[PDB]
Amino acid sequence: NRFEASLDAQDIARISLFTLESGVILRDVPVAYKSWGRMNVSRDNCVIVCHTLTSSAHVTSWWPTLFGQGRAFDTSRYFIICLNYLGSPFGSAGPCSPDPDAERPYGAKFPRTTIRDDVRIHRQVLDRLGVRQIAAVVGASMGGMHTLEWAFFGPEYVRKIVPIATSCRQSGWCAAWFETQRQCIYDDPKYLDGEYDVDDQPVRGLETARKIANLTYKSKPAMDERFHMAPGVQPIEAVSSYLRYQAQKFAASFDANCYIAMTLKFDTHDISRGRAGSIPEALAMITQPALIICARSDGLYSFDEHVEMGRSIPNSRLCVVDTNEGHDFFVMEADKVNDAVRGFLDQ
Amino acid sequence: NRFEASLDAQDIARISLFTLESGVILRDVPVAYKSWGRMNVSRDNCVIVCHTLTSSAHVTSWWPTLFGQGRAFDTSRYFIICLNYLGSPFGSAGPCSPDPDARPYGAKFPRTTIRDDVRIHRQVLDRLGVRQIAAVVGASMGGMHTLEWAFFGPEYVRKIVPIATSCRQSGWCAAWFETQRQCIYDDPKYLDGEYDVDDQPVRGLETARKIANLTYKSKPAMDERFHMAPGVGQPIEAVSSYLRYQAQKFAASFDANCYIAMTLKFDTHDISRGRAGSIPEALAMITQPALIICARSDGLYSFDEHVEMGRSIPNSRLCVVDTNEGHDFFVMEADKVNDAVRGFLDQ
Ligand SMILES: CC(C)(COP(=O)(O)OP(=O)(O)OC[C@H]1O[C@@H](n2cnc3c(N)ncnc32)[C@H](O)[C@@H]1OP(=O)(O)O)[C@@H](O)C(=O)NCCC(=O)NCCS
Ligand SMILES: CC(C)(COP(=O)(O)OP(=O)(O)OC[C@H]1O[C@@H](n2cnc3c(N)ncnc32)[C@H](O)[C@@H]1OP(=O)(O)O)[C@@H](O)C(=O)NCCC(=O)NCCS
Repeated sequence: NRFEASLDAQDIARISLFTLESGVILRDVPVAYKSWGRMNVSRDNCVIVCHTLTSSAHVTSWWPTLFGQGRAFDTSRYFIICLNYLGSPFGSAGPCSPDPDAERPYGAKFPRTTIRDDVRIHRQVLDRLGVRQIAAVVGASMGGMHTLEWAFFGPEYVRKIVPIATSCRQSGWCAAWFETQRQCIYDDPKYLDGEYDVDDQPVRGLETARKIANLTYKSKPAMDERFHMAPGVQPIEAVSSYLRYQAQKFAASFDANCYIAMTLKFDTHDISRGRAGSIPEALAMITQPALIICARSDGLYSFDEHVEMGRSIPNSRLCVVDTNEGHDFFVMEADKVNDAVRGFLDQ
Repeated sequence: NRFEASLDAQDIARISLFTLESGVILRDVPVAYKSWGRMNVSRDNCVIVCHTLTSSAHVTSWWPTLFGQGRAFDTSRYFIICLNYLGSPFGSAGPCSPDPDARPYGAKFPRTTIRDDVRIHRQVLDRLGVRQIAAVVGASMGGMHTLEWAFFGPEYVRKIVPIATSCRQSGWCAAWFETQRQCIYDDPKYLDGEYDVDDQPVRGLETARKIANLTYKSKPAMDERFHMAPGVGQPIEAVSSYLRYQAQKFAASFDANCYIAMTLKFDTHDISRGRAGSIPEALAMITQPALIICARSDGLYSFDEHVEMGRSIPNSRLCVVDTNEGHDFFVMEADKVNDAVRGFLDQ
């Protein structure tokens, strides 16, 4: 696994048997994680960070300014931990990890997993480490979906949540964007039904999926600032090169089967399913204090759906970041996100 | 030319020599057009309709309800005309048309601008005896032509109705359309534009259209079309089929080289170039009454940029259509577009 090899040092917990909510049983299941700081003696100063679609558990690599003394992820006050999702190439069980029933990696045969599956197996790891109580869960985008699912363990185990730039269930809009991206992979002749050699990826498929995803992550004003025409009496011609560079970078560093496995998780996200008759009714069962962070310019997760979260979670506050960055704001405006999270954790 | 062969009957004007603003000279140039109604004695009841990227000059095929007695394009009051852009497969000179110096132009059709189209179109109108234009109306790409028509001045062009469009290329649209072109460039059937016309880069065209289609919608419109079941096509699973159907339909009925040639026109659009030091200054030179029609939910051409048009064009009125449809609204809300256009022409 060249993806996992590329990472800084991390830990692996092995779960000998895990039942997915489908009923499919995974065996000898690795769960990768990275932690910072130290548990207090009550073992109740744990902060869980949930990562994004294509990142590893090493949150420091894209959120470096949220770590350290006086920052949100203050390793002098908290045990901070991030666990790699199932389906990911970065250490946890997925397409790139060894298949116990032949060992050969799972490849295209890695079972479907849900947001709820990840939350369940991640909690088993926290129980192994001796975590007694979680001070906060914080996650953006896909990680905000896990965050909302963590909340349902209840306020005695999970004290606070910070869902950022996210949704309560799959929407037709995001389903269509992500399926379009998968079809790019499916249509690449190198894909070979998922049977490709790991070093001969469907690179055109991955590249095109990235170009699309990148634009859905930005906004019109953000792209207009980056590329514009000269006054009538950074240039538009540069767009081509920018797109090719962004795409190639992603295609060299991610696995196609994993990209399929992980985006498919989006389609089964729904905090209400089996629990409540509607989204507002499921939200009402979230009893912890919540800080909901969003931007009006996010083109995938709307301002309105964050307002709906705020209306139905009884003890919630909505933080609207003033920015034109689009969905990518939680990384671009990391200082503002840091201050918001730190101020909420301090309360 | 199988694309041109598929159309209802239309007229062709032949321009023996045309100088593109690049300085490249086109020879023996067909310009296709379709008209409805009859000129009055003064030859001053001309209404120009400017078409969209992948349509022909036959406006009735996608705007059928704007035509007829008491409608916007009232063929009892006006001579309505639409001319096919250069670069299109539908009759005007383009990649599919005969190369007078050879075989069709193919990949070697010279670059053309919005301004080139307007120029050669006015030459045709002069041949037809049009003395004055009562209004020009166009949406999206056609709105760009519409703004360029206005520069002939208020004596030749009496009114303009730009819809869902821009004053110049933006980094946002340039990135979306360049991404779509790369899909075609990266299809192995593309062969640098030297493909056989009946062996198109179909995968590239399909993927280009899936992407375009979604940029033409909005989150609310897709979320109405496709959604999950309540907690305890229209299901999310039907998205796949929907995307494949849309894409294939387009790939069967358009030419890859022409897609390239036409989208590239977007990049050189700028009503201020050679004319003014800024967009607001160029807009201030538009002295005709203007009706600007837009939807807030348009993901490609922003509400704000239409508000800018309304602020700088001295005699303008902004019409905001109440709709959740996205860029596609001008076709989906045709009745509201009709009524706005007719009301303005009645003034
Ligand atoms: C990290 C990230 C936030 C950077 O955002 P950004 O600063 O706005 O980046 P830009 O869009 O402006 O592009 C800059 C990159 O392209 C490059 N670039 C710019 N113009 C270029 C050109 N003309 N030719 C080639 N490269 C160019 C720059 O070198 C830069 O690359 P680098 O960061 O590797 O050095 C974003 O690129 C990313 O990696 N992912 C965002 C999505 C995400 O993190 N979430 C995952 C799922 S939500
Ligand atoms: C004509 C148009 C406006 C229709 O918009 P719409 O009503 O929103 O269409 P939808 O997105 O809801 O989809 C409807 C079509 O998809 C099909 N469809 C829907 N669900 C499907 C599924 N699950 N499987 C297969 N097909 C499906 C429907 O049968 C219908 O087909 P038909 O139009 O051939 O009868 C649009 O598709 C279009 O081509 N215009 C875009 C604007 C444009 O091209 N202008 C140029 C630049 S703006």
